[PDB]
Amino acid sequence: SKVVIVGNGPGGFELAKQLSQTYEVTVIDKEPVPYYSKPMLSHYIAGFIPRNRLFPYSLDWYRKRGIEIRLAEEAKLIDRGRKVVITEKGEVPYDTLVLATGARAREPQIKGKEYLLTLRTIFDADRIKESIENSGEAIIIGGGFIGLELAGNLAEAGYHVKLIHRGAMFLGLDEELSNMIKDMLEETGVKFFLNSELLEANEEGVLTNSGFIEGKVKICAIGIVPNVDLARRSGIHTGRGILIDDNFRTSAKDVYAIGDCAEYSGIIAGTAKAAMEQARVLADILKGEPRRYNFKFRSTVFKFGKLQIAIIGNTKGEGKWIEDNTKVFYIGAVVFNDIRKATKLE
Ligand SMILES: Cc1cc2nc3c(=O)[nH]c(=O)nc-3n(C[C@H](O)[C@H](O)[C@H](O)COP(=O)(O)OP(=O)(O)OC[C@H]3O[C@@H](n4cnc5c(N)ncnc54)[C@H](O)[C@@H]3O)c2cc1C
Repeated sequence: SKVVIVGNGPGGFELAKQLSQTYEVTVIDKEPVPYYSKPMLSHYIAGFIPRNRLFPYSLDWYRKRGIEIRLAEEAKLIDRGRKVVITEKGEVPYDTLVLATGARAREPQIKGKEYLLTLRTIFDADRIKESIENSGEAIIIGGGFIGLELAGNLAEAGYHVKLIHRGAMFLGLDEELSNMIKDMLEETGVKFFLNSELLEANEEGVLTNSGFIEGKVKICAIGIVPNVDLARRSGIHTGRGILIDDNFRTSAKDVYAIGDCAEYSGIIAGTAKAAMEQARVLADILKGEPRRYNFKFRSTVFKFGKLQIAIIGNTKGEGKWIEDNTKVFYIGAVVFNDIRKATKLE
């Protein structure tokens, strides 16, 4: 059976590894480079690792695994009729198609948006790296993991970092925890502008409700937009993401979707860890081992400079400190710099 996978992010890459010893697997990705770790891109940008350390396996490793890897190749249409994927280089037949098309950075729509950078690919990381090497500074607009990772790693490398954020909540956490994360990153050298909204950007900085912040390098990190256009124009139903059932099946026979592009009951997980877990569960399902991925539960650890933080389950309840570095909810936990305690609470 030919399994074709569009996308070689952590979703598609993990799926391919899990299926290649069993099926005839082809991966199609429009980027000209093999799989690289996105969670490590801030580390690269800040100068802590060489660009090559982002690449865990060479092209020969896809070879050794029996995975046909088609790079610098964009899928234009899915011919469900035939059943083939049409790229610009040609046509790729499938018995099973999995869409792992991921997401793009939400683009800013303000006056002066042409001065704002986003971060999604290694190529964005390269441009951001060269811009902060030219300037010695960055302004970050946002405050999910990408913005805080970036700001934390940049400050730790000794760049001037300014972070502009609406409201005062970070990572969807309560205001106490959000303030603690802020304080810890401040001590590291991050200058925060909370309760602050962008009105416009120009060459030399950004205007907010509460003033003008100087910086020629601005990076916007305000969210993602799932890539659903390939599906949409192939007659596959989409909402915010490609609409899947609890077995990752789309509205189209023989077409599945996983990762940042896939939406199940209003949820897109939005992490590499989730994307890889979905790939594993889908691999089990395709191999006739029924499995029920828990779409609700998230558990992930982020590293913002030296600060490691585990966020586990439901943190939307009322929380209580029971030990050093650990706030639990009564169903969830947040753990600062303690992987051991994070594992046992999960
Ligand atoms: C800076 C940064 C830091 C991050 N840090 C963390 C972290 O610390 N922890 C964490 O869990 N997650 C982190 N993430 C998120 C994680 O990287 C994403 O959740 C993950 O990348 C999603 O994986 P994916 O396989 O679904 O999609 P993607 O990584 O978006 O890959 C989709 C692939 O599909 C390809 N593609 C799309 N359409 C087509 C087409 N039509 N034809 C051919 N190819 C196509 C694209 O080129 C792309 O390679 C971070 C992300 C960024 C950007």
